[PDB]
Amino acid sequence: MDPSQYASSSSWTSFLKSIASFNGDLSSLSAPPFILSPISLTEFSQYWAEHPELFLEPSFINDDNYKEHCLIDPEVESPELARMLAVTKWFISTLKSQYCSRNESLGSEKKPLNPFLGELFVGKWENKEHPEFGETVLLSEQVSHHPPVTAFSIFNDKNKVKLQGYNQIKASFTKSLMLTVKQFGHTMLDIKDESYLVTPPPLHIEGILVASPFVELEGKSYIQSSTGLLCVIEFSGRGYFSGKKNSFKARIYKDSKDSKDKEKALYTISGQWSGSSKIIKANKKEESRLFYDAARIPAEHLNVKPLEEQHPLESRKAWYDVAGAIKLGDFNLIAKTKTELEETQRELRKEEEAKGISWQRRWFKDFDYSVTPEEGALVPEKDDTFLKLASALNLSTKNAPSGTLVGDKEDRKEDLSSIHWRFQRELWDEEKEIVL
Ligand SMILES: CC(C)CCC[C@@](C)(O)[C@H]1CC[C@H]2[C@@H]3CC=C4C[C@@H](O)CC[C@]4(C)[C@H]3CC[C@@]21C
Ligand SMILES: [Pb+2]
Repeated sequence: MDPSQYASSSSWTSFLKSIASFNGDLSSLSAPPFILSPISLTEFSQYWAEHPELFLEPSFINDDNYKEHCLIDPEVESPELARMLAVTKWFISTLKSQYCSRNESLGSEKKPLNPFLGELFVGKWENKEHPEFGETVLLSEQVSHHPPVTAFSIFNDKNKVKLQGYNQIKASFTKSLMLTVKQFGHTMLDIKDESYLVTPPPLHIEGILVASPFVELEGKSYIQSSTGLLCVIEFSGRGYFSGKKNSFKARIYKDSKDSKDKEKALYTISGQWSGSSKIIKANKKEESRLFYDAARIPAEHLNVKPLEEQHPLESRKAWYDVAGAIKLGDFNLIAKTKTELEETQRELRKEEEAKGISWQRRWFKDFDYSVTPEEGALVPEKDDTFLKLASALNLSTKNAPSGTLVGDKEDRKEDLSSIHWRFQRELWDEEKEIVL
C-alpha cells in the first residue's frame, strides 16, 4: 500500500495494539511487512566510517603541520586540539549515517533484521581516489543474540587509525507510544598512539502513531582523549534548544574538570548533525564559521564482495531469502523464510545446551572488568586504554547505559556486571576462511 494508507491500515492498528503488551523484546513486535527493513543490525557498524577522509584526517596532523589542518581555526593552539576538532567533526559526520540512512533508502526508519548469533558482516573502503589513505577494513560480528549485541572494528593499517567497539540497547514504550532507547557500549578510536573514547547517545523513535518512524537523539555523547581533551555533545530536537530537529551543541574542554563549567569551553559547535553546524572559538560569537555541512559531503559506502563469494555466516548471504521476501512484501514468505533461519538457530542453541557446548565468538572476546571477574573470563591489561580514558572522564566501567558517570544512579545499581567485548586483531590475522 501507499505510505499514506499505513496509519489507518488494519496491520498498523493491530501492531499498535501489540505494543500495549510489549514484553521488552523489540523483536517480538508484530510489525507489518511494510515497516520491515531487509538490512541486519550487523551492518550498522559500517556507519562509523562512511566519510573516509574524516575518519583518517587526524592521522595526517602532526607538530609540523597542524595549523594547516584546522580549517575553522588556522591559529589553533596545538596539534592535540587540532586532532580533537577533527575527531569531533568525524563523530558528527557519522550521525546522519547512523540515524537517517533508512529514512533515505526505505522511506522511514523501519524494523531491522535481528541478527543471528555468529553473524558476520565484512567489507572495505578501498579509497581508490586517495592512494595516501590506503584500505580501511570493517569487521562486524554478532557476539550475542539474547540480548542482541554487535561488536565491530574498523581499521586502516597504513595510517595506523583503528576503531573498535560494541553496541546493544534496551527499549521501552511510553504511554504516548514513544519508543525510548538507551544505548549501551562504547567505541575507542586510536590515531597512532593517541586514543579517543566515544559513547553513543540515548534516543527515541517518534512517529509511531502516524506510521512514519524516525530517530531523534537526546542526552549526551562524550569524546574523551588520552590528551586530556574532552568533547561533550548534547542533543535535542524540534525546539526547546533549537528551532530545528536533529540539533546539537558540542563543547571542547581542556579536561574533564573544566567540562563542569561551560564558560571554560575552548570551542562551541552548534547546529544540526543531519545538516549544517557552526563553530565559535572562546566567546568570540561574532566570528562563527561553518564547521560541518552534512548535505555537502555524500556518504561513501564500503565495498562488499558479491553474494556468490560470501561465506555462509556473512549477513547478506544468510538473510538472502528473508530480504528477498521482505522486498516482495510477501507476508507468508517472510514468515516462512524468517522462521526457517531462526528455528535452525534455536535448534543449535538447544543442542549446545544439551551437549554442554558453547558458541565461540570469532574475532571478539568478552573481557570481565569486574573487581571479582568470572574465573574463566579474560581480564583487562595493566595499561588498558578503556580504563585510563574512563578514569579521565570519570565514566562508569559497569554495564550501565552509554555515558553513565561514576556515581550516577545507573552506576549505583546493585549486582551490575562489567563485561565488555574487545577486538582481538590476532584472531583476524589468523583468519582462515573469511576474506574481503
Ligand atoms: C517499527 C520500529 C519501531 C521497529 C523497531 C526499530 C528499532 C527500535 O529496533 C530500531 C529503530 C532505530 C534503530 C537504531 C538506529 C541506529 C543505531 C545506531 C547503531 O550504531 C546501533 C544500532 C542502533 C541503536 C539502532 C538499534 C535499533 C533501532 C532502535
Ligand atoms: Pb565468555
